[PDB]
Amino acid sequence: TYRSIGSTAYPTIGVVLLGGIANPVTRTPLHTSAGIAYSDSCGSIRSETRIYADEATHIYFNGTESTSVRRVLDRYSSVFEEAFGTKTVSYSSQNFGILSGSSDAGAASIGAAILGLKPDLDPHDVENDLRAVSESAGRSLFGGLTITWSDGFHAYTEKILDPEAFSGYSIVAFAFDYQRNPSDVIHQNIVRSDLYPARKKHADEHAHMIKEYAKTNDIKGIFDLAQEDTEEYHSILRGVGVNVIRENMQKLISYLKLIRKDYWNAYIVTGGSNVYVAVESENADRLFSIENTFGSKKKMLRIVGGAWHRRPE
Ligand SMILES: Nc1ncnc2c1ncn2[C@@H]1O[C@H](COP(=O)(O)OP(=O)(O)O)[C@@H](O)[C@H]1O
Ligand SMILES: C[C@@](CCO)(CC(=O)O)OP(=O)(O)O
Repeated sequence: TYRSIGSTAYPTIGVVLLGGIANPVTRTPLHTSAGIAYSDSCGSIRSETRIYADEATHIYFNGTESTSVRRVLDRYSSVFEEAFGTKTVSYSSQNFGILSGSSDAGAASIGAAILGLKPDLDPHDVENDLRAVSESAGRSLFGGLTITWSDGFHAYTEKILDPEAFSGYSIVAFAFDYQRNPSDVIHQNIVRSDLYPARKKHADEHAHMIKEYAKTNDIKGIFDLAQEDTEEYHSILRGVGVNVIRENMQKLISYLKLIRKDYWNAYIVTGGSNVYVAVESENADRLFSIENTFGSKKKMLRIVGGAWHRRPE
C-alpha cells in the first residue's frame, strides 16, 4: 500500500457565467454554463494538492488548518482503504498565483487524485461529488473549453474544444484591488432578480451557440459572445445590488472599446475584481504593455488542460 498521492489542477474562467445553485450542500448549478481552464505560459498558476494517510483528518489550505471537503473524502473511503490501507486521509492544498476560479481548481485536484487512485472510476460521476467543494469543478477537471449542461437537478460537463484550439490567442488579466463579493453572495442575490428565469434560458441559448462556433473553431465568435454574456450577467447583478464592475474597472473597459477599433479584443468579468481580455497572440504583448491600467496589475494567460495526478508515494 501507498501513503500519499499528489495532483494538480488549473483555475477557471466563466464563458457563460453561472449564477445560482440548487442547494447549498450539493451545489448543483441552477442552469447551463460554460468555461475555460487557464494558467500562464509556464503553467505556474495552479493549485497543487496532496492526499495522504493520517491518524486523524486534517484539512490544510495554503498551510493554514481549516475546520465540504471531508464529505468528498468520506464518499470515497473505499478507494483510500485499498490504496493506503486506511480510510483516514488528510488533505493539503497550495494555490499559486490564481486570480479567480481557485475553488474550482482545488476541487478538480481532489478528483484527479481520486481518479489517479482508481482510474476506472467515471470522471463524470466523480464530478457530481466534487461540486460540493465548488459548483464549477467540471471546468477544471476536464480542461479546455467546457459546457456544463444543467436543469438544476442533473448537471453534465462536456469538453467542447482542446486548449490547442486556443494556441493563436492569449488572455491578459487586469487585477484590481477592490474587495470582491463572495461567490455565495452572488448566487444568493441573482436568483432574486425578476429577470432570472429569462437569464436561465439565454444562458442555455448561448451555450448552444458556443457549441456551433466550436464546429469551425470560431474562437473570436466565442469570446465576443462571452463579452455579451458578461454584460447581461452583471446588469442583472447590479439590479439586485451586487456591483462587481467598479470605477477603475469600468474605465479600463471603456478604454477597451477604443482599442477594439485598432485590433480585436473581448473582455470577461466573473465574480472577482478582474477584467479578463481575450486577444490574438500577435497583439498580446502590445495590450500587455499599456500604461493606464488604472492601478491594476497585469498577467499574461493561456488556455490549458484538465486536472492531472502524479505517481502515488
Ligand atoms: N485549493 C482549494 N481547495 C479547496 N477549497 C478551496 C481551495 N481554494 C479555495 N477554496 C475555497 O473556495 C473559496 C473561494 O471560492 P470562490 O468564492 O469561488 O473564489 P474563486 O472564484 O477565486 O474560486 C475559499 O474561501 C476557500 O474556502
Ligand atoms: C461567480 C462565478 C462562478 C461562481 O460560482 C461566475 C462564473 O465564473 O461562472 O465566477 P467566479 O466566482 O469563479 O469568480
